[PDB]
Amino acid sequence: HMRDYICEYCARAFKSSHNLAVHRMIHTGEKPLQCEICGFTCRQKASLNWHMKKHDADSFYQFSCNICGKKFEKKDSVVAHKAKSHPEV
Ligand SMILES: [Zn+2]
Ligand SMILES: [Zn+2]
Ligand SMILES: [Zn+2]
Repeated sequence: HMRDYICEYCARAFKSSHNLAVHRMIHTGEKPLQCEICGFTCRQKASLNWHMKKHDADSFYQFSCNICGKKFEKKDSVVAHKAKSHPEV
């Protein structure tokens, strides 16, 4: 326990105070940026932002709806569906 940064209970072990602070978005006071779709947390706005785009029409795998996972033939069907069936998520 020297380079083993523990968040009392809810960190197994991090190697940097900032790494633990990335999780610590709940109790820290600063609050970094987590993907509100799943879990994936980062310091820079672009890194999670494009990872969220990965879920949108499912650029992460094949084709899905980020919001209700209806599953479509093409991303066009997803984006067309999301703009109509999700005005207020
Ligand atoms: Zn914690
Ligand atoms: Zn995500
Ligand atoms: Zn949907």
